[PDB]
Amino acid sequence: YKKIITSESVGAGHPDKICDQISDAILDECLSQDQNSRVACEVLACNRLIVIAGEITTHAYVDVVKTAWEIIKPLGYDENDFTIISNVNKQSVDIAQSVDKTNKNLIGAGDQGIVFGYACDETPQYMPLTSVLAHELLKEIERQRRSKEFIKIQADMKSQVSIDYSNSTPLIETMLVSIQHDEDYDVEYFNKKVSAIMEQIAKKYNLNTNFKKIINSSGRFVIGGPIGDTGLTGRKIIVDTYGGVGHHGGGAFSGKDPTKVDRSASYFARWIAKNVVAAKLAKQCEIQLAFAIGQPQPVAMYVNTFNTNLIDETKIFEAIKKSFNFDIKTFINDLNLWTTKYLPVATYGHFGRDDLDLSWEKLNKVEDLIKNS
Amino acid sequence: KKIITSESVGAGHPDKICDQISDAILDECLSQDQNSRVACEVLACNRLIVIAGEITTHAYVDVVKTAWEIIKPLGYDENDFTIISNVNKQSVDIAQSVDKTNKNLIGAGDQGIVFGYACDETPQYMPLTSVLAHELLKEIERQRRSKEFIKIQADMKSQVSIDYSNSTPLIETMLVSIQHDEDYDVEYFNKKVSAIMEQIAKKYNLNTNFKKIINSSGRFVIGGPIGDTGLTGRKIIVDTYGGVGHHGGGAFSGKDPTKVDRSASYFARWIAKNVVAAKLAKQCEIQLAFAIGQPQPVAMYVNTFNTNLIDETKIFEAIKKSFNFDIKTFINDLNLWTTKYLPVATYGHFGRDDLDLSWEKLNKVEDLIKNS
Amino acid sequence: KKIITSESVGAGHPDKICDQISDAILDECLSQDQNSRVACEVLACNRLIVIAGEITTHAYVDVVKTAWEIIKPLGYDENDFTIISNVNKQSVDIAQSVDKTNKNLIGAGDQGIVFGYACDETPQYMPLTSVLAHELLKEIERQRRSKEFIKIQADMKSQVSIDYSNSTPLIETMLVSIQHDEDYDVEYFNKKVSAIMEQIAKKYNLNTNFKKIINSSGRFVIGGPIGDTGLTGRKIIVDTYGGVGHHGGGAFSGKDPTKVDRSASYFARWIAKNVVAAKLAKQCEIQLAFAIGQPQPVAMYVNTFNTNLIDETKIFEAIKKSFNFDIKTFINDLNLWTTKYLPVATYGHFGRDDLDLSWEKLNKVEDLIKNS
Amino acid sequence: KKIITSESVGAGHPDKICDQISDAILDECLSQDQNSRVACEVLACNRLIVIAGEITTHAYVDVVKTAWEIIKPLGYDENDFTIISNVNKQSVDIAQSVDKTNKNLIGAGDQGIVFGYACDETPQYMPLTSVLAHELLKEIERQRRSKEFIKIQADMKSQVSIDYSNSTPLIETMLVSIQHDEDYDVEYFNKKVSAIMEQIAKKYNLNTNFKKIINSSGRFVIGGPIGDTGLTGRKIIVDTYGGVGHHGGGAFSGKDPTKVDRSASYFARWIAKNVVAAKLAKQCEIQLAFAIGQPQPVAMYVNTFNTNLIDETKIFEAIKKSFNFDIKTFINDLNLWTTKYLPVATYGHFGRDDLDLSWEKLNKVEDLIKNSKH
Ligand SMILES: C[S@@+](CC[C@H](N)C(=O)[O-])C[C@H]1O[C@@H](n2cnc3c(N)ncnc32)[C@H](O)[C@@H]1O
Ligand SMILES: C[S@@+](CC[C@H](N)C(=O)[O-])C[C@H]1O[C@@H](n2cnc3c(N)ncnc32)[C@H](O)[C@@H]1O
Ligand SMILES: C[S@@+](CC[C@H](N)C(=O)[O-])C[C@H]1O[C@@H](n2cnc3c(N)ncnc32)[C@H](O)[C@@H]1O
Ligand SMILES: C[S@@+](CC[C@H](N)C(=O)[O-])C[C@H]1O[C@@H](n2cnc3c(N)ncnc32)[C@H](O)[C@@H]1O
Ligand SMILES: C[S@@+](CC[C@H](N)C(=O)[O-])C[C@H]1O[C@@H](n2cnc3c(N)ncnc32)[C@H](O)[C@@H]1O
Ligand SMILES: C[S@@+](CC[C@H](N)C(=O)[O-])C[C@H]1O[C@@H](n2cnc3c(N)ncnc32)[C@H](O)[C@@H]1O
Ligand SMILES: C[S@@+](CC[C@H](N)C(=O)[O-])C[C@H]1O[C@@H](n2cnc3c(N)ncnc32)[C@H](O)[C@@H]1O
Ligand SMILES: C[S@@+](CC[C@H](N)C(=O)[O-])C[C@H]1O[C@@H](n2cnc3c(N)ncnc32)[C@H](O)[C@@H]1O
Ligand SMILES: [K+]
Ligand SMILES: [K+]
Ligand SMILES: [K+]
Ligand SMILES: [Mg+2]
Ligand SMILES: [Mg+2]
Ligand SMILES: [Mg+2]
Ligand SMILES: [Mg+2]
Ligand SMILES: [Mg+2]
Ligand SMILES: [Mg+2]
Ligand SMILES: [Mg+2]
Ligand SMILES: [Mg+2]
Repeated sequence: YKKIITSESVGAGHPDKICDQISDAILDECLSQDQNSRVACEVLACNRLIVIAGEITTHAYVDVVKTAWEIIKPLGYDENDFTIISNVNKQSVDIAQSVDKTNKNLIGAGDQGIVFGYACDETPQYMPLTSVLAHELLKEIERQRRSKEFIKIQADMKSQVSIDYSNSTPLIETMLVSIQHDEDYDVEYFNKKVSAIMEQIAKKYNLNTNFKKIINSSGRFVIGGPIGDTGLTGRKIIVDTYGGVGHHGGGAFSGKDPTKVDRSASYFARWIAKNVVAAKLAKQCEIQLAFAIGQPQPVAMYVNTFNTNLIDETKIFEAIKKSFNFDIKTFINDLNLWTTKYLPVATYGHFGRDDLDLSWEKLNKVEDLIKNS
Repeated sequence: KKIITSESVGAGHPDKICDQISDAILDECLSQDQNSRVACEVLACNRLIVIAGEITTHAYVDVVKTAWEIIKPLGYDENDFTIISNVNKQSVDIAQSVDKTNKNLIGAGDQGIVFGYACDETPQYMPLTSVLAHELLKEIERQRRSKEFIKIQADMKSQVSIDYSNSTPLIETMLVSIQHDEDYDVEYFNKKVSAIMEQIAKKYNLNTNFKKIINSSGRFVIGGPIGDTGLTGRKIIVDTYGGVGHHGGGAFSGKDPTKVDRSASYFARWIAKNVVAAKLAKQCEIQLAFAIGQPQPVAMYVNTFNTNLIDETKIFEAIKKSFNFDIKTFINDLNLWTTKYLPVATYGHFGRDDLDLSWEKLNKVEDLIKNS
Repeated sequence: KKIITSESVGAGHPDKICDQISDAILDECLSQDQNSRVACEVLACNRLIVIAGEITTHAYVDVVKTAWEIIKPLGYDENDFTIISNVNKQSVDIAQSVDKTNKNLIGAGDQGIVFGYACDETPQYMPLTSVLAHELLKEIERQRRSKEFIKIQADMKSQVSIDYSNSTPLIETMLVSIQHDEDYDVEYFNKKVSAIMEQIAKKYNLNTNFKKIINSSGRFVIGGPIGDTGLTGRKIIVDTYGGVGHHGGGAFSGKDPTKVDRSASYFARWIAKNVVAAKLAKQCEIQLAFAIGQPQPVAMYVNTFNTNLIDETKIFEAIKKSFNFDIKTFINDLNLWTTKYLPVATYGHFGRDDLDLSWEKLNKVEDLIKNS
Repeated sequence: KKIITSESVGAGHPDKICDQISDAILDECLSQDQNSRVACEVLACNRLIVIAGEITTHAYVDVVKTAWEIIKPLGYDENDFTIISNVNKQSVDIAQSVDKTNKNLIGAGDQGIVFGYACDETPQYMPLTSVLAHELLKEIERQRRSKEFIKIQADMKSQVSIDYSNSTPLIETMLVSIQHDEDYDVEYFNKKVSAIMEQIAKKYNLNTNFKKIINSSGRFVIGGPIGDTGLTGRKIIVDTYGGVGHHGGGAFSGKDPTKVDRSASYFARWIAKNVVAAKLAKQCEIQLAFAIGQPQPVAMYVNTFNTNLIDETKIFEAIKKSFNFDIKTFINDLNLWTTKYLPVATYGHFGRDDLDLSWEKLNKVEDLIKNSKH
């Protein structure tokens, strides 16, 4: 009765991720010029067409076409490949009055919804091992593509990693990869390259190297990008988060300014959860926050430590409440979300990014949590 | 307090419009051609509806007429939206992998992970938070169309928080935001919603003393895609188990059954639901993983959350002997080529006692019982 | 030498595709609703076809299906173009002006100036340069469809220069550019075109020693909207009199008859053509001007170029007594609500001995003669 | 009674907006890259502006910012239109034909026929009907921007009918339709337009008793692309000679000078205008035809309408000795790579005494005179 858990990732060239990138590149340009921007940018990319839509109210001007090209050119496309449509509508004044309170010391929630923060002790990143390996696999392939160490491949790619959790020590069951390749590729070269990368990633995490490898199970993958499959913003929300190990309330991240609690509260919840595990109050922690549009604080909260709590759950809940300010305006500012760049997190997950220096990944609340328990 | 919260969205919500259109298109295709390959994605923003995705079909679907079928009942007309149709054709590199030469097997439409889930909390075998969230909006929409509830528009959301600290659940909070006319009467509006909140609570034998949050924005006249952009597959948690179950990431609407994101999810719900109805567990969650072109799942995990009535090993073993995991086989077993998907593009795909879905049938309890 | 030149373009030319689609749309509207107001403009550029304009109608036209009717014969398929449909309704401020309270009169759809023209040079009563330019491309397209001329595509142009120094006209130059396949045979292609050039010259009893310019680019494989953008109403001189006659500016395709740019131009051609057929002149040009909402022309000018057989005053006077200048009346006299316009969206709107156009009928010669 | 009529349209007219955007785009391209190949077509309908066409250039033009430059002065804002950009690349099969191996010649960008025209009726050497039609709308637009004429919008048309029965012309009718605000004052509106009609007539020493048609629709509040779709190159007669001259069909806006539809038309106007200013004819019309990839006209015809003051043979002969008909040469002679085209996308491309256009210069009169003597 093996216990096999599986998570996936997608590359920079994947059509859903292109949209996520463009949406966050646009957000970045807005916030860079106007830190009171309201931005809710959604992008569609389908065979020859990229539609840039959403609601924005901003003093900035963003050259939407130039921005799309910044993301698309490194993947291998040129200025004649896509028709670009710009349908940028302003934020609804009925929404704005509710978020931007008369009392300028409070920001009301950008929308209702539910978010989940999650953390665990399985990796240095405090993330499920399946997610971390899935992302690392694709990062390493993309890096080798750009360095030209791995040739005759294109940017569109997916990974799936199954891990065996039956014992105290995890075993990799299966590593799967689909990468878009050139017509004139060499399968032997391609297969040896991927395998070497699969083993290197396993060795780097001190794992077994005897796992089953599924390399390009379709048998052929030359048609790819938005030509092969349509892309949309926010259609990789589980890849963006915790790889199906954690729960998810439904909200997407990319293209959203921090007033959209779907994004800021999720980073806040990860911040809490991650620090809770780093403080060794639990092996795993999941935090659920719910919001109501226009209300400055969460409407409901739940902490779940999965029965891995080292101290009484009551004292964990109580430490969290005394160590964190749950006012939306306050946690936005505490996490420096108005000045953070989001493009780097539009690829390879928003969480456990030891390659980045994200505000919500900092273990700068362990002392307060410890002390308050 | 242990407070768990789920949400729902109405027929007029912009994400749900796109989901409706995507599934209305699928329906037309499959109705004409049951070997259609369909992966329709829709965007709706301000004055624009883009209909895109990959389709290979012998059918012809009048994409504009279809968009209107969905949009007219919400109150829009033929001059409100520019319609763009960008239908691409399924990639031949994908098709060769899915359609094996001998039609004996179908390979998986894509890699990924799906989750089925079921529990004993409701007659629908669904989390109470989800069920209440959906029922709330169904009842508002029904009253809107009957004209019992006036001066409201179709765009709406709900959020239901339930207290699970005790053996008997309590409703903590019911929240509703509904789009209203400029000349609405707030008193009328607030009394109407409250009555509906209590009726939904009474119908599930629940407490009636819960906090009510009604239009916390204070104004909600601009709505629809004018207020907020919509896209297909951006309501995947509302579509499924309201954040109580896990999710592997795949959306449902606009996809033919070769896309295992949809078919395997319905299959997993079918399994999980029958497991709970057979009383082998109070809750069950099944995770299946796929590889593109492979006819069976690549991995499987059953989790009963320590609510198993018999040995977990025997539950896993009963599932394996009671269900055929071949993709082509479970598609046919669930009648997915002939099922209509538009009715599930609103108000969740699971626990629909208002519908007659193949994957909601408790027709596998006997086989599961017998095989343990 | 007096060398006069006119051009034509083929069914596959991008401007003409738009003209075809615009008139195919009009046709569908009028076929269902003869009180349709239609002003359909179309753009076709590399992978995109935008269908726009103002329409008020009880009809429904499947704009995508219609675009395909026009594009399929040229060799395109259902995946070649993104279709955008942006059909806006007719302005109510315009409508009140055109549709008078008094239902006996229709006001002019817009201001502007139109020109009718006719001459005695051809059986069609059209300039010889125009007729030859159009015949050339018709014959190439017919041979393409019959498969007598292979390895060519539908996009093509012609230009015909004629020498008018003497009493008998001489062809100076015939020019043709046709889009060809990559693997075409130039020798075959050149012999084919030449034979067609000579056949067209022989059919009009003309010299056969003219210079031939065949595909002066040297290569013409990229064509259609991929090579060059197309728009409705960008072929107005090819549509009319090949630069021999004047033009006031208004385009024809996509317009219902309330748009005087179209109906008054056909009416002016009708007058002019009958004047020449009555032998009151060898050439005749009629200029009518309109004001929006006014049921009759605001100004009028007849020019017979000093080829008048009787006094000009008596020619003007015969015209006035032989024709009703009320807009509603000449629309009905010419049967414009029930005429099909797609056939005239290619190969000119005038002198179409291949068609049976109301405005080409010599049914006013007796009245003109009698009234002088 | 011999009544000739011409029309004009305003800055806010939907066809003209597209023409403006097309030429504003061209301008940006040429400003950055003088070897640009540009063929930009624009559609504007209801809430949508599509920017399409084929461009090969080292430039980058922010198409959205450019559309706004044109649309903001008319009264629109950044939320009014969905903008689509479908810029395609010039066809390499066309480019090889235009950009000859011999870098000293440019082949014609396309086949076609152009017409230059000039006459002695006005200081601009243009038909009186055209001049009056354009002046009327310029003066309305100027007053709109100065705020002398209020509660009007930029979309507008004019039509001027003139009586040519006698030696001295008479204005028959002046017509104007202007888009107005809902709360306008008709009396104010009618007095304003009339004053402008009379001022324009007096300025050309014409009669002032003509019939005035002012907003014959009775209502014109819905306007712009909302009221009526716009496309590039659907005002080719307003752009040229108001239906007095002939036209071969090609449009001007959005085209670089390799498109002979534009450059050869300016060249033909240049010739014709100088021919009339040299007093060799009262009216002159020049017809040039081209073949794609050929560096010179394929055919040429001068028509003086029997108004030639000297023998026609000597006129034809002077033209040939005074003008170089090589395409590359006349492009350079007219400075077409460095000319701005946005100013001519409104109020006609010809007889613009308000501008300094290369093709309006009477700098070939001396050579024509000199070459037409025995
Ligand atoms: C361009 S911005 C503001 C520009 C000006 N710089 C200012 O200070 O206000 C005004 C509106 O444009 C809309 N908009 C449309 N396209 C846009 C783009 N690419 N970048 C920014 N705003 C855009 C937004 O809705 C925004 O409220
Ligand atoms: C397989 S497609 C999914 C559905 C597709 N929309 C259709 O028409 O069936 C999803 C992903 O597969 C990857 N992909 C595309 N073609 C593939 C192929 N032939 N083999 C393996 N992977 C592929 C791309 O990254 C793409 O995002
Ligand atoms: C729609 S079918 C029509 C022909 C039909 N197979 C017959 O012969 O009876 C042709 C192809 O066009 C594409 N298509 C484009 N737009 C479509 C639409 N609106 N409805 C259906 N298919 C469309 C699909 O990719 C499909 O494979
Ligand atoms: C709040 S919006 C999302 C963000 C939005 N794109 C923006 O610019 O802020 C999401 C939903 O809220 C609901 N909604 C829109 N306007 C609202 C308002 N003024 N008050 C309450 N709910 C509203 C609609 O169902 C809509 O899909
Ligand atoms: C579409 S028709 C009536 C269609 C009919 N009720 C049906 O069931 O399909 C009525 C109005 O809608 C607008 N319209 C928008 N798109 C249209 C299309 N493709 N064909 C016809 N009318 C369209 C027109 O302006 C017209 O005045
Ligand atoms: C030459 S194009 C217009 C110029 C174009 N927009 C540019 O970027 O130069 C006009 C027409 O030429 C014809 N055409 C296209 N390519 C051609 C070629 N290589 N040789 C001759 N004719 C051609 C087609 O009929 C097309 O509509
Ligand atoms: C942007 S340009 C050249 C930019 C490049 N940095 C260079 O200097 O060569 C390359 C091509 O992009 C296409 N393009 C698409 N949109 C464009 C725009 N707004 N401006 C210029 N070119 C555009 C044109 O076909 C042009 O030839
Ligand atoms: C009236 S439209 C002609 C065709 C129009 N698409 C239709 O549906 O009938 C042409 C032009 O007239 C002007 N126009 C628009 N609305 C008008 C109105 N109500 N009365 C007079 N002129 C108008 C605008 O300049 C517009 O560019
Ligand atoms: K997709
Ligand atoms: K063109
Ligand atoms: K129009
Ligand atoms: Mg949300
Ligand atoms: Mg996707
Ligand atoms: Mg959404
Ligand atoms: Mg998926
Ligand atoms: Mg064209
Ligand atoms: Mg007109
Ligand atoms: Mg127009
Ligand atoms: Mg031309």
